Amino acid sequence: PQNTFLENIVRRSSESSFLLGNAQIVDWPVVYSNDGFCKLSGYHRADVMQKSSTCSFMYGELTDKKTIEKVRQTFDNYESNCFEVLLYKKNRTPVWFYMQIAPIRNEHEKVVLFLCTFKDITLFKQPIEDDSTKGWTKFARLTRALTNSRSVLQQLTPMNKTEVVHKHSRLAEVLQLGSDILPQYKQEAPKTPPHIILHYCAFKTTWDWVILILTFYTAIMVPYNVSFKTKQNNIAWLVLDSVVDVIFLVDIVLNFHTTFVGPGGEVISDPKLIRMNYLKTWFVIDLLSCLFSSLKVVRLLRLGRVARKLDHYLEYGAAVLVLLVCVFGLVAHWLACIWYSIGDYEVIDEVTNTIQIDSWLYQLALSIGTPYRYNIWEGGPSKDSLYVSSLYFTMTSLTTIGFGNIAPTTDVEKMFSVAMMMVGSLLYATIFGNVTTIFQQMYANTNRYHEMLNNVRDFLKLYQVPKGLSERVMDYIVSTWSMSKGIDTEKVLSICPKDMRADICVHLNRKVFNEHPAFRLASDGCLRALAVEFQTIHCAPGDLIYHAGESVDALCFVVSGSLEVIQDDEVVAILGKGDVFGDIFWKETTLAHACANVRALTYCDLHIIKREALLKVLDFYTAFANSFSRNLTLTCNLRKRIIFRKISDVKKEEEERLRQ
Amino acid sequence: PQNTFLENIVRRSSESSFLLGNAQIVDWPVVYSNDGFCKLSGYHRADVMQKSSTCSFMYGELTDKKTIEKVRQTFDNYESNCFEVLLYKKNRTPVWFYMQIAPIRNEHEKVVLFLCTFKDITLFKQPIEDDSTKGWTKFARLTRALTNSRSVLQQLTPMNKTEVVHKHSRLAEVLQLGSDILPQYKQEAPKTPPHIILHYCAFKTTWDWVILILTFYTAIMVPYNVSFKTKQNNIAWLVLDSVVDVIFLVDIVLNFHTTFVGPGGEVISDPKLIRMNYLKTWFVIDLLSCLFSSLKVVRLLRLGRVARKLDHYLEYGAAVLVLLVCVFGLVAHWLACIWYSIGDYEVIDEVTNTIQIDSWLYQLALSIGTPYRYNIWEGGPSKDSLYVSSLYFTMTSLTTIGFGNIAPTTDVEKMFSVAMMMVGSLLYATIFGNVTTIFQQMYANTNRYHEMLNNVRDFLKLYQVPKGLSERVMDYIVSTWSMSKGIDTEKVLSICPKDMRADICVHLNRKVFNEHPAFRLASDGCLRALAVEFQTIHCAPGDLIYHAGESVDALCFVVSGSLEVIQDDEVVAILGKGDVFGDIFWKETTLAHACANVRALTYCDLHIIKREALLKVLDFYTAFANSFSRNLTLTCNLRKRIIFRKISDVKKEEEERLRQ
Ligand SMILES: [K+]
Ligand SMILES: [K+]
Ligand SMILES: [K+]
Repeated sequence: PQNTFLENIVRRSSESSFLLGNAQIVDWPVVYSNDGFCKLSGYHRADVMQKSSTCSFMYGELTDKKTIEKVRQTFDNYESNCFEVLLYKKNRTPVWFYMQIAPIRNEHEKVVLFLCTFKDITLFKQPIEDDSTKGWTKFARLTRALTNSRSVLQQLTPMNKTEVVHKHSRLAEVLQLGSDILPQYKQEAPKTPPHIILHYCAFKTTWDWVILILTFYTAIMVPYNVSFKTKQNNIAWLVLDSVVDVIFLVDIVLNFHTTFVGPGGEVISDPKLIRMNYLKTWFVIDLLSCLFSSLKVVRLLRLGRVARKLDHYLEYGAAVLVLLVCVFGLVAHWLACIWYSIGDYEVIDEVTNTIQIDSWLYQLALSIGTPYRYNIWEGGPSKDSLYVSSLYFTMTSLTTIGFGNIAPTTDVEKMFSVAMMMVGSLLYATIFGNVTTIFQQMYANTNRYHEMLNNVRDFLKLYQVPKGLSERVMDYIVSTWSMSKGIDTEKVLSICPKDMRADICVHLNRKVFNEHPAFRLASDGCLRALAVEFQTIHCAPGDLIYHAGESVDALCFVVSGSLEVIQDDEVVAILGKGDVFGDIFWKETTLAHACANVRALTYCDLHIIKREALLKVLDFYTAFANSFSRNLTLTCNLRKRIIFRKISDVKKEEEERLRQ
Repeated sequence: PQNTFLENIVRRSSESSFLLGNAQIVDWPVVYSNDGFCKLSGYHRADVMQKSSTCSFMYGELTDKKTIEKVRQTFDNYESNCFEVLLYKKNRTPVWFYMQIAPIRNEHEKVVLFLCTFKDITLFKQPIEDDSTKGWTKFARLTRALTNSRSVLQQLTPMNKTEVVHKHSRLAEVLQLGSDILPQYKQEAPKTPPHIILHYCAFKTTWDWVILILTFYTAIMVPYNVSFKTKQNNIAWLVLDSVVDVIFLVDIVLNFHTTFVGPGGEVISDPKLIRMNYLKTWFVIDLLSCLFSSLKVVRLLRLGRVARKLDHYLEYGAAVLVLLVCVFGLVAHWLACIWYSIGDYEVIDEVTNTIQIDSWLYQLALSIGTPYRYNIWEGGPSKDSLYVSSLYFTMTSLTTIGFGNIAPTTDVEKMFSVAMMMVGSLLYATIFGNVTTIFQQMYANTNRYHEMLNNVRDFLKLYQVPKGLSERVMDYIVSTWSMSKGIDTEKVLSICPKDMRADICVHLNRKVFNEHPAFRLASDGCLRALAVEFQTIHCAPGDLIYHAGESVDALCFVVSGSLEVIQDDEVVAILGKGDVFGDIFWKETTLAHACANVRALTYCDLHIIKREALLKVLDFYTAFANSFSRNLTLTCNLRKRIIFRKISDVKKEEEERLRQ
C-alpha cells in the first residue's frame, strides 16, 4: 500500500524540472524541487523551498507584467494553463521559461499540491540584454544556456524562422498531457498491467491446488497403465487424459502471466522480464512433460511443478509429515508396478513352453486357488488380485513387517528386493525423524516450564526454607505461569522498534490515562513517554508493596483490587479502583521513609512509575508538569505520619489517672 | 602468505649484528637493530634507532677518514662492499669493526632497506690507545673485548702473524655470501623443500580419493575370494591385484613426503621430523597390510587409511550418513560371506556320506529347483544364486524385515544369527539417530522463527490489542524475517574485532559517504568512526519517525524512498533520495521539540546517527568538524516552526470581516 507519487512524476517527466508546491497554504509555498530545477535557475534545493510556487522571487525588473497577474489568477482558481515567462537565474541572467502549471488531486477529489513543469527556450527566442559589448556576445550565450534542450530535444531544424515550429511543439506538448501530469496523489494499492495475474490472488491458489491434484493423479495412473498393460480403451479413461493434457497446456500458457517474486524485494510486474525468467527457469521440463513407452512415461516430469509450488508449506512440521506419507504411498505403488512387471516377465519361460515354479505369480496362483491352464498360456489370478497382491507385498517391505506370504525366491527377485530394502530403510528413518522432531517442538516449551519449576523446588528444599514461605513462592510461580502462559512482555516489546512500542504501551496503560483526571491535557508525545516508562506489577492477597521503612520511589495507580494502608497495627486507609498512592516526587527532591504498610486484600493490579523516569518526563515537558502538579491529589501520602491515640489507651490511662 | 624476513636474516646470520636501515629516506635512518649490536656498541635498541645507518654517530676523533667517504659513496649508489672501520662504543673505547653492507630488494626489484653486518676484530688488530699506564693494559682488554669471536669462531691458531689469515677469512666470508644476505624482502607464500608434497595440493586430494576407492574395492573383493572359493585364476583378476598392491606400495613411499599439520600450529616442512612422525604413527599397519589364508585376509587393514583420511568430512551431517550407508552395505556383504561359509560347511556331513536336510543350502536347492546329485557330491545351485541368496538373507536380518524364505534351523546357524541380530540392532539404531539429527539441524532454525511468531501472536491476543495495530505488528515481523531471513547484523559484527568491523561498516554506509558532499574531506579514521557509529533502520508506509513533540536526537540520511514532513495537518516538505533532516546538534547544545510529523510514503531506507556519537566524533576530530559544519545544509530542520496561514482561514475570516 505505497504512495508512489514522486516516482510516477519522475518516470513521466523525462528529465524535467517540476516544482511541486502546496495549495491550501497562502502564497503556495514550494514543497519539493527536482534536481533539474537546481540547474535551470542556480538555486540549491534548500533555498528555493518554503518560497512562492509562482517563482515570485525570480520576478525582476523587465519581467512580463501581464503574465505575473495572469498566473496569479491561474493559481487563484484551481485550473491548468501554460505560459512563457522571462525570469532571472541566480546570476541575474534574463532567461525564458515555459510554465506548465497543473493541479494535483487528493484521494477524495481535492486539490492538494500544484505542479509546475519548466523548460528553457533561451536559444529559441531573443533574450535582449543590456550589458553587452559586441554582437557575438548575443549569440555564444545562446549555445551556453541551452545544452540539454537543443542538442538533445530539437536538433533536426536548428535554423532561423523555426521558432514558430518550437512554439507549436510546446503547444502540442502541453495540450496532449491531460492525464500524464495528474497521477492522482493518493495512497494506492499495487497495480498490475492489463492481462497480468497476481501470483497470490484467490484464483491462482485454486489453480495451483487443482494442478497438484492432477499431478498426483497422473503419478498414480501412468505407472499402472505402463506396467499392468490394460491396453483396452474406454470412454471414461480416454477423454480424461486429453482433458488433463489440455489443462496442463493451459497452465503452461497461463504461467507466462505470473508475478515472480524478486530476490529479496517485492513482486515484479514487467512482462518483458517474466517471460525469459520463466524460459530460463522451467520451460524445458514443462514442454517435454506436456508433449510409445517413452512418450507415455515422460509425463512423470509433472512432479517438478509440485516441487516448485510446495515451498511455504514445507516450512511447517505437519505439512512435511503429510508430504512424506504421500510419497510413501507413491513409492509403494511404483515398487508394486515394478514387482508385477518382474513377476509377469519371469513366469512361462518363452524359450521352452513350461511354467516356472519359482516365480511369485505361480505361488500366488497356488495360494489363491486359480491355477494356470492350457499348455497361449491362460488362467491365473484376476487383474484386481494381481495389483492388490503386489501392493500388499511392497507394503510389507517398506514398513519392515515382512510376513512371508509373497517373498523373493528367484535370482532377479532377490536382487531387486535388496534395493527395495535399501530404499525403504532410509524412507522409514526419515519418517521417524520427522515424527520425533514434531513431538520435540512442543515438548521443548513444556519441559522449559517444568525445568524452571523443578529448579525452584530444589532450591527451596536445599536451603531448607521453612514452610509458609516456600508455599507462597511456589503458588506465585504457578499463578504467574497460569496467567501469562510463559509470554514475557519484555522480549515481545524488544522487537518492533519505537513506533509500535509507544502505541502498544499506550494501549496497555489505557486504564490510567482515560479514567484519571491528571492525564487529560497531555499531548500524544508525553503520553507515549509515560506509557513506555510505566511498567506494571501484579499483586496477591497478603503481599506487601511497601514496608514500614522502605524508600518510596514510585507512583502507583490501582486499576483492580483493593489495598490496605495500616500504621501502628491500625487501618488508616483503604484503596482501590482508581486510587494513587506514593510520594510527591516533583517538589520534594528527597527519598522518604514509607510510614505505613500497604497490604493487598484481594488480587490487585497496579501500574507503578519509577521516580527517575517520571522526573525526567516532567522535566522535559513544562506545561504538562504544571498540569500534573495541579491535578494530582494523592489519596495516601506515604511520607507523613498520622498522629492519633487509640481508644483502649485512653481507657487504660484513665484508670491509672483515677488511681493516683 | 607471511612476510618472514627477519626470521631468515636471524637464521642465516648465526649470531651476527645486522643493522637494517631504510634506503629511500635521506641519511638512511636505522629501522631495526638486532640484540647482538646492543652489545658490540653498548647502545640499547631505543637510542640507536632513527639514526644514520652509516654509524655516523660513532665516528669520532681518529676514525679512518677515507673509509667514511668511501662508505658514503657506497650508500650513495646502491651497491654492496665490505670495510674495516675504527669506531667508538658507548664507553668511548676505540674498537674495530667489519662492515658487510648489502642492499635488499623489494617485490618488483626495488631497493628498500640496507643491511649492515658487523663483526669485532679488536684482538685481531692493534688498537693503539692513549690513556694507558703499563704495557699489560694493552693486552688484557684484547681478551675482554673479544669473547664470542675468538674462543668460539677462531680458536685454532691464536698465534701472532695470523692476522693476515683472519683478514683472508673475513674476505672469504664476505665474498661467498652473495645470495645469503639478500632474502628478497617480500610478502611471499609458504615454501616447501625440494621433493616435498603439500598435503592439501590438488594432486594429493586426487590420490587420497583413488586410495579410498581402491580400499573399498579390496574390502568388497577379499572376503568374496576367501569365502566363495573361486580359486580359478583369470587375466582380468590376477593383474588387478598386483596393480593395486604396487599402487599401495607407491602410496607408502609417497606418504614419507607429506606435510603433517602440527598440533595447533601450521604445516611443517622438515623432512627430518615427518619421517619418524609417520614411523611412530602408522608404519606398522601399512607394512603388514601391504605384504595362505592369513596373508590374503590381512589386506583388510587398509581401512586404517580410510579411517585416517576421513576427518574433515566426518564433521558434516550428510557425509556421516553416506559413510554409514557404505558400512551398512559392507557389513551385509561380510555377513553374507560368513553365512555362506557356514552353510557350505554344514551340508554333506563328511563322517558319513549323506546330506543334511537342515542346512539352508538344501532348502534353497529345494526351493530353487536344482537338487543335489550323485551319492564326489555334485549339483546344487549355481555360484551366482548362492551369493545373491546369502546377501538377500543377511539383508533381511539387518533391516529387521525377516521374510522367512531362508532362516536358521541348525544349531550353528541359530547361534550365529543371534549375533547377527545383536549387531544389526545397534547399526540400525545408529542410522536412525543420524537421520533424526540431520532433520533436527534445519527444523531447529525453522522452529526458532515459528516460536517467536507464535509468542507475538499470543501476546497480541492475550492483551486484546485492537485490530489495525496488531496487523501492523504482524506485518512488520513477517516482512523483517522475509528481508533478513533471521540474519542479525549485531551478532555477526560482534565477531571479527575492530579491524574488519570498521571496513564492513564503511562498506555498508557507502550510500551516505560517496554521494554526499559533507563526507569528502574526511580521513579514513574519521570515516571508520562515523561508519561504526551510524546504525541503520528500515521504514514502512505510514510509519512515523518523529511525532509532534518527540526529542530530535539523530541525523537521518535518506538513501531510498520518500518522506513527508507535515505540520498542522499541512504538507510542508517532501524528502527522498539524498535528503538529510534532523537538528544542528554541534552548535545548539539543547534537545529540541520535533515541530512536525515525518511520515513515510513508500518503503524508506534511513541511516541515522545518534546525537552523542556524532558529537564525540566531531569533538575528537577538529578540521573535519569545521568542514562538516560548513558543508551540511539540512533540508528540513525539525526545531523551528514554519509560520503560515491557510487559504480557507482567510476566506472564512473575510466573510465575518464583511459582516461586521
Ligand atoms: K519384521
Ligand atoms: K513364514
Ligand atoms: K516373517
